[PDB]
Amino acid sequence: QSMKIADIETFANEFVCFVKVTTDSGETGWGQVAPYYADITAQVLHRQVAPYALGKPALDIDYLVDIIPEKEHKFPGSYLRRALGGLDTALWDLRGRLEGKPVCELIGGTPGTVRAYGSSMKRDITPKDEAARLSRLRDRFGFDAFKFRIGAECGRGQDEWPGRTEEIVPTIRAAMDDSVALLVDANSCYGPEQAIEVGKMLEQNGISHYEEPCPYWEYEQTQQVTNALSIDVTGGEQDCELQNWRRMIEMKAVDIVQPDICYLGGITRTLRVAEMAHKAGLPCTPHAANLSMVTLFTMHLLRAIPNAGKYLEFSIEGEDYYPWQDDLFVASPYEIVDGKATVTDLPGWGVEVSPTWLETSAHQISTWQ
Amino acid sequence: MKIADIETFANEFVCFVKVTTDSGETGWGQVAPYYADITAQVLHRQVAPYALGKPALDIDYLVDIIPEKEHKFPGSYLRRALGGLDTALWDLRGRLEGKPVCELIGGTPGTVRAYGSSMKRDITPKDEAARLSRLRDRFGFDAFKFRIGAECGRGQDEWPGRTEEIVPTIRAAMDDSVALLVDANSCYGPEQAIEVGKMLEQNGISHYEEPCPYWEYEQTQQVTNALSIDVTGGEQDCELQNWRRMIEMKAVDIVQPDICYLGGITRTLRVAEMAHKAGLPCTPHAANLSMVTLFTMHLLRAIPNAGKYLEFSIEGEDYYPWQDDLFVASPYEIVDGKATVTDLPGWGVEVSPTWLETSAHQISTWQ
Ligand SMILES: [Mg+2]
Ligand SMILES: [Mg+2]
Repeated sequence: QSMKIADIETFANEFVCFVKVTTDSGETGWGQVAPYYADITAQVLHRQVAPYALGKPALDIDYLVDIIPEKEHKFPGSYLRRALGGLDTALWDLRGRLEGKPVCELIGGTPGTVRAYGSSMKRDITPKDEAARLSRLRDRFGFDAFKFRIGAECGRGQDEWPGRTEEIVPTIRAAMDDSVALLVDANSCYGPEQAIEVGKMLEQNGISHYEEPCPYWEYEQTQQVTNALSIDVTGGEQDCELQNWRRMIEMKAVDIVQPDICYLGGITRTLRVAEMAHKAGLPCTPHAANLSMVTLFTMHLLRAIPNAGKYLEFSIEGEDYYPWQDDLFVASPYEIVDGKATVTDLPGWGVEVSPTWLETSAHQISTWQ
Repeated sequence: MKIADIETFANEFVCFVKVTTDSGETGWGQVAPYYADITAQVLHRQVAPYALGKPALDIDYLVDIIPEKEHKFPGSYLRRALGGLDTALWDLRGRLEGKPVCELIGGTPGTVRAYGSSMKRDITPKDEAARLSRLRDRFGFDAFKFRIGAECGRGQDEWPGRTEEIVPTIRAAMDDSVALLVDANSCYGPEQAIEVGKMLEQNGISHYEEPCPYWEYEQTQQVTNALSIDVTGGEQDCELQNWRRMIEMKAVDIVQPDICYLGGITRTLRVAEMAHKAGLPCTPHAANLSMVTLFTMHLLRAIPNAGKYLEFSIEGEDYYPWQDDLFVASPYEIVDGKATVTDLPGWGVEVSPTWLETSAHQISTWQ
């Protein structure tokens, strides 16, 4: 008898939901679904994911991740994939713990360090404040790459306020030495013509990464931008469907692919996207926008994949922006030294969810009958 | 007129939506069936905050902007919740103007030819032949759809030989004036799909629905290109950019959006219009007798490229126990094989108070 999945448990609040899997012999692993409306994701997982997993071989993640999107074929898109990513990440943890190895080792890497870029999420902050803040971060933690925001999120061509973009790009560049890589993200702001003009201005100021210039669901628009520019154009964080990834990569719509491990549905599906990209010659620089487990999943992936991109996205926002990210874990795995994060040799994900966070969570369980 | 309150009334299968304006006018619609109590929570948390306080008559603004406000949730549930709001706002306008929804969208009250649509793979070919003959005798249907293959079957039939037998068995049981349609529900790869479709063509079948994984447009396109029988699809497609591509590709002969899975009337009319420009008929998917069949009836009374018939589920209580007693007066009477859109304002139905009383209710109110 191979180990079977006996119980699937969730521990949630509106923001974050952890997933705990237990086998019929008592071994466990912990994962997490995508943050945001996590309490709803939890319900989807019990209702639409768990019925297909209970009683199944616990080590056969490929079966589950392959079959459940077809069992629930009337539900294409985000919520199902978010729920599946919780089960997948918990199962990889379970395996790591069984084998006594970190997830990066199971998927072909080794523990060690990863270059991080400090990622700013605010469009609210003035250019001068953002330059100040990033400079202080560079001094304190040693970051040698940063990402800041331009345009307005799905802004249909409009900036956050008049002139913010023209100001911020050279203000940050001025504050930072040429040894510091600068990245920007437009959050689907521009049509292609405008996106190209903005991109030529980025190229005048030593910016090296241009993320989501156009509505992300319009591949042709993005492809027009990639083709017209020299700056690397990057995208993919909201793309949760493998057939969509195959199409984006066939079209070479971007220079760099940026799946989000939780939005895409877990490590297994992310590894398939990274391989598709590797076959086409494209680096994979995953999206990780907060300090829930999404960052640590990404750290393990970047230690492993042959076409890992240049750095880990590492959110530098504090408690005003992500108050729900504080005290998720017994010990933070996110200490940065000399601009680098570290994957340790601890088994599985190598973290423990805070008992203080768990006491107050909404718990739900599905058990194999 | 502004949207003051958005209410849902749900169980696990069906959730109705009631919108009230700040001057007290109301309209009723429905989200897509299934996990409907999860869809209700999505509606309150991710749709209603963008609608409260907004002009009640401007449905275009809402259905256009909400998918962008919630761009982190591409896919089904957001769209299911949006269709609840859209259909209730169309009923509200219909009631305000004293007109059925079909008149608001350029059509007229009247009849629609229906096809009796079987959902079962369980049933033997002879039993399906018997049940359908009986339905033709009783109700006058002159078209039927039945199932072949297995749902998302990866090339396997429901049991060996079911498909080879059912196709000629139903064709032999039905007068030549009865049209026969099939649905493979994503069973086949293209090569197998072509071989099956060559058999359908030789056996008087005239409509071949979803031969391949719906998500693989190039596979379906290969089948459409190899066959003479009309290939059809679209019921799970809820993204307009995906519809654009499907149509531009001519991946199918006939598009079959589902008004509720796609996100309501305004969005389905955009799809229908994209199809009309590419010269494709639109024969929407409607698989149960919740309000989705009545929405489709009004759309087919109005759209210039309406396909041949309305999909009309012929399943009973054993398959859809949850659809009984939804409405005070059923809009679903069939005479001589046809459904009827009446001149009653809006959708022309009222949700049963007996169903409402046991529903789970939730409200979002403009502050
Ligand atoms: Mg981004
Ligand atoms: Mg169908």
